[PDB]
Amino acid sequence: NQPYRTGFHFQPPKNWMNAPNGPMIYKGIYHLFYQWNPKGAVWGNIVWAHSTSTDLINWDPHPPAIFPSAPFDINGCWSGSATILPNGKPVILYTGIDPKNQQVQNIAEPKNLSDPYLREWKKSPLNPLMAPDAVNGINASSFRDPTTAWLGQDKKWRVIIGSKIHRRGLAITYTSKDFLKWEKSPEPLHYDDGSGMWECPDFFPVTRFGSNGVETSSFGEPNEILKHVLKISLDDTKHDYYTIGTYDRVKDKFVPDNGFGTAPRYDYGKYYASKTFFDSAKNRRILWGWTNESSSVEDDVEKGWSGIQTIPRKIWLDRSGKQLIQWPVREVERLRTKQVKNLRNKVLKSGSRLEVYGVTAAQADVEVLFKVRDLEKADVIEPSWTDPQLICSKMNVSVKSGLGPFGLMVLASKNLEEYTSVYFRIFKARQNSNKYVVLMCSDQSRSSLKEDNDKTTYGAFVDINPHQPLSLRALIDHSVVESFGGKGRACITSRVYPKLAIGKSSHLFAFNYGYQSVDVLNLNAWSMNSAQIS
Ligand SMILES: *[C@@H]1O[C@H](CO)[C@@H](O[C@@H]2O[C@H](CO)[C@@H](O[C@@H]3O[C@H](CO[C@H]4O[C@H](CO)[C@@H](O)[C@H](O)[C@@H]4O[C@H]4O[C@H](CO)[C@@H](O)[C@H](O)[C@@H]4O)[C@@H](O)[C@H](O[C@H]4O[C@H](CO)[C@@H](O)[C@H](O)[C@@H]4O)[C@@H]3O)[C@H](O)[C@H]2NC(C)=O)[C@H](O)[C@H]1NC(C)=O
Ligand SMILES: *[C@@H]1O[C@H](CO)[C@@H](O[C@@H]2O[C@H](CO)[C@@H](O)[C@H](O)[C@H]2NC(C)=O)[C@H](O)[C@H]1NC(C)=O
Ligand SMILES: OC[C@H]1O[C@@](CO)(O[C@H]2O[C@H](CO)[C@@H](O)[C@H](O)[C@H]2O)[C@@H](O)[C@@H]1O
Ligand SMILES: *[C@@H]1O[C@H](CO)[C@@H](O)[C@H](O)[C@H]1NC(C)=O
Ligand SMILES: [Zn+2]
Ligand SMILES: [Zn+2]
Ligand SMILES: [Zn+2]
Ligand SMILES: [Zn+2]
Repeated sequence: NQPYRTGFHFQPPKNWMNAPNGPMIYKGIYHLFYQWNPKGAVWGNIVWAHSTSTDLINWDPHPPAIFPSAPFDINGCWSGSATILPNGKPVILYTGIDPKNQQVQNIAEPKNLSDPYLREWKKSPLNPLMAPDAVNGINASSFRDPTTAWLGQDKKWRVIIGSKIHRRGLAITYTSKDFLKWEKSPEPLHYDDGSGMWECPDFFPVTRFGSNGVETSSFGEPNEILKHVLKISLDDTKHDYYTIGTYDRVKDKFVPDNGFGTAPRYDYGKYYASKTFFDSAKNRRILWGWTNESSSVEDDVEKGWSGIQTIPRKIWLDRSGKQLIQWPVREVERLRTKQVKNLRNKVLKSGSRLEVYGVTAAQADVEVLFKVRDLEKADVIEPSWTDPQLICSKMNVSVKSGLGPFGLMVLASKNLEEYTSVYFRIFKARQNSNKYVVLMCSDQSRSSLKEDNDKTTYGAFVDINPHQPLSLRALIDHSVVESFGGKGRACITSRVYPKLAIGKSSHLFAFNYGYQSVDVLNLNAWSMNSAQIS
């Protein structure tokens, strides 16, 4: 039996999964490739497994598309991206491991451009198109994950590749006139000292005002204003960070509008190796993200699988322009049951809980609107409290604040032996203005009776005004919780493995352990139907 397998998240029928690869749309069909281990449930024998969808929620399997077959990828087929050439033709740039264990860059073309499921791919004999050597002096063990490519004003292709010199992470830029002969730019698009290896770089334009995505190559009209995003996966910290900034076409350099570190993450919990693509069908940019297991490696081997992708999110620039907003693709809403469980104008007094009934609690979508009564009852933040994760760590739900904790017990046992808390605290900011600080925590210290699991607590700040009602959403899916505070302004994914709170035996609460009572304006819980995934 498989109590931890998800009913509506992407995962292979079995075995190991990590980074999402080459996502794209071709002929109105969504593709996902992914790092897969056909043999075991740990990392190894890494191939590009392949699935397709018409809605990003339901996925049909297909045989691996890119696996070791030539000198340029004999030892493995690591991450990479698909670019759509201006004639509609899709191509994949990916890292291969050559016979000398060097990380080289390889191209793949589809074999039959009339196959709408793009089943089979052909690799040029001219690969590697891009390799470390003695001239360029690139570290051969640190030259991976090409991005989607963007065509410049000079009709010349750009692509970046994640790397590092010493402790210096950088994005090595390559330019091409024809997409077959790539020459290394003398200059990195960007670099940061003391960061370490830059994995899974991503680089895409985003609109200054609007929710709609931007074609990756689009130019910044004097009448339509664009900003650029650079996303990196830091091998050392194991997190994804982005920075908003201007792309100087002349220099070919990314300049983050400081400050901009102190850098934002897409997701403040378990989330890594993320990658975007342009959904040309609906003009949105979609973000894919890998959430690995928090269980022991011992358990992965026993259950026979490891790793899932989050629900893919629509991503756009917030009005302030200081951060990105994410929100689960609207298609996942189709999985909702018809009978919505609703609760209005309820009062959660100090130390109270309110069970949501009549919803499959291990497989649900839930949205709360909290409202605080009197902001002047908020504790002033301690001057030293600047790391949101450490704040949530020290003050568990048992520690009372003026305002908070209030939020949700999810994947909870009847008598709360096991529960995962996704909650808020409100503070008054340490400055002359009447600014407030909203804290969002994902607490999984008491999420499972088995101690073996990674019970690390996650935290994020939310840029919303608590004069307004506080918004919280949670997608609950057996062993994964995806929490969104402030309508997508703060995202936290976590992985919990309850011993008691399983399937029919799991419950859903809204709670409040603050000193002050808070109002639940509105709460909606939908049971979530299963998806058709390989
Ligand atoms: C794939 O999944 C892997 C497992 O899920 C994952 O690796 C795991 O990563 C997490 C972090 O995301 C590791 O977290 C554990 O947390 C403890 C340290 O926490 C301290 O700092 C935290 C903030 O970073 C706070 O939340 C805590 O309060 C705590 O704070 C104390 O210390 C700080 C600074 O030192 C100080 O400021 C405070 O005052 C506090 O005193 C540790 O206890 C854990 O150590 C454990 O793991 C190692 C394994 O090598 C072993 O020594 C033991 O098992 C030990 O229990 C740990 O750091 C977690 O450990 C990781 N697990 C493993 C097996 O590596 C991996 O990141 C995922 N991959 C991707 C790509 O997402
Ligand atoms: C090139 O990058 C590689 C990959 O990170 C470096 O190898 C690691 O760092 C040192 C080697 O001096 C060792 O402590 C580790 O064993 C290596 N990492 C692992 C576990 O694979 C290498 O140092 C870099 N080379 C140079 C000269 O920059
Ligand atoms: O599967 C390889 C693929 O994964 C990434 C990002 O998830 O790197 C992971 O795997 C590497 C190969 O062992 C590790 O060195 C690295 O620490 C880990 O994050 C990509 O960089 C790579 O293309
Ligand atoms: C590719 O095009 C279509 C795929 O649907 C198929 O009818 C045809 O046989 C394929 N072409 C060949 C010969 O590979
Ligand atoms: Zn289908
Ligand atoms: Zn920087
Ligand atoms: Zn960390
Ligand atoms: Zn006020």
